[PDB]
Amino acid sequence: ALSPEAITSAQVFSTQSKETYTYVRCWYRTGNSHDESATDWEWAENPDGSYFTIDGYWWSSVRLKNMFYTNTSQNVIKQRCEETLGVTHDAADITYFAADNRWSYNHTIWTNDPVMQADQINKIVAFGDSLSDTGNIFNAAQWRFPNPDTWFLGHFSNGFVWTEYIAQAKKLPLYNWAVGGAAGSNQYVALTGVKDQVLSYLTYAKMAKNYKPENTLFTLEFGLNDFMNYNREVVDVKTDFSTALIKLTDAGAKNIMLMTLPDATKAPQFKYSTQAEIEKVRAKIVEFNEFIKAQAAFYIIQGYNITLYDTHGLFEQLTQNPQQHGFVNASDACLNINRASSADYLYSHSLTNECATHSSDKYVFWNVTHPTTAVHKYIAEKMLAPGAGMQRFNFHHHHHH
Repeated sequence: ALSPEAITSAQVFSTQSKETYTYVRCWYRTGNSHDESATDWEWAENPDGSYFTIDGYWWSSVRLKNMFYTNTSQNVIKQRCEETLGVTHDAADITYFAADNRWSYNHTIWTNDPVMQADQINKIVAFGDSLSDTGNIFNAAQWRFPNPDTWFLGHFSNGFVWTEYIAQAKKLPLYNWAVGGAAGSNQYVALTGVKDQVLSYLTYAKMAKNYKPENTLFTLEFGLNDFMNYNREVVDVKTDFSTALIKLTDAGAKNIMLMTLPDATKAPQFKYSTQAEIEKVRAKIVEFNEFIKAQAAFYIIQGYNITLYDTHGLFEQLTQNPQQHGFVNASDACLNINRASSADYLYSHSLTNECATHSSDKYVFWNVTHPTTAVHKYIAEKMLAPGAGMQRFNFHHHHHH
């Protein structure tokens, strides 16, 4: 039950004073396409071949969910990984973490902000569920869920998710607090709800140096995993979501990206479902989407930088006319799964012959519920488009010759 307001300046000083070093684990997709989710890693090296280390300190409130705080930029770390791996395929999709040893978990590396800090967005912080999670439930599941041969290293897709595509387009670090709530995640110990992700984030941000919440772009999507796998009532999801935004804005957040939930009943899982089952899930999404719109409007009135993306509408166009958006199939899972369940995420599956023929980049769905990385990319492109909503955020704004 860690509370950021309980953390003392003495705990802050003691944590930061434990200066040490760690190594960098560089992950990459071994195959040349998004069809193959399998990954491997190597230790980052210096140009001379010696191991690349980073100086800094750890903090957790446990020890296994530890974050490493360094002054080394994300650019320098990524460059070391890119130069060490020597992989040339576009789908290498390199990711990196702090690790002392081969048995260590994948620890997020946080680059501490400088004292001389420009007034603009310098990082993206994500809150959410399996549509945003890049490795939290994976670490909690001891790298077993979602299966790393079928699902891209802790991601609930065959590649990067929408937040990573936005971070890459903006050239900003992405720090993920989203927790995958997909079927079978209940077997693992992790944050329940989006209010607790905000509380957890604030405790880690307390250990950061020169941190200014106004310079963070926060992203928030939640509700689908709760509605579909935990049979949660709308009233409870609304309370959790509302409380998370209250905590976030009360902590000094200024730039927040909100989004409506796509209608999960349009997914292949609901192909043969009764209208009663479809209506029960759809009613919850529709009601929750109207609530998100009112929450967005409320924070706009107060003077916050809010963008609300209609991802529900974007997804409706996609599933209704896939060929109009560069997709061949919006009705079947790309994976060969005949009896859908929690084993979609626990065990490995091959692509159907049909998906291998067209490629996973031409399919909307990876399994019966989760979309492919091409869909995440497509969504990010729509969000990043001129005048689509990114202009409301305090990004760097250049001069004109």
